[PDB]
Amino acid sequence: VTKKASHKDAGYQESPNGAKRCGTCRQFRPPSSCITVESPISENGWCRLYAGKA
Ligand code: SF4
Repeated sequence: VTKKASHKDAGYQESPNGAKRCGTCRQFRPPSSCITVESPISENGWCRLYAGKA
């Protein structure tokens, strides 16, 4: 079964970046998954590969 990108390979941190977090993001998948990144991921652990969407 195919794997996501690691939170590491996605450029993540342990806190939000200003306006941007996980939580809902443009890409978050509650309670602990992501559409960019592997699970378990933090509900505030923002990644650099998150979607450029408005
Ligand atoms: S794409 Fe990145 S910032 Fe967005 S929810 Fe997933 S890990 Fe977080």
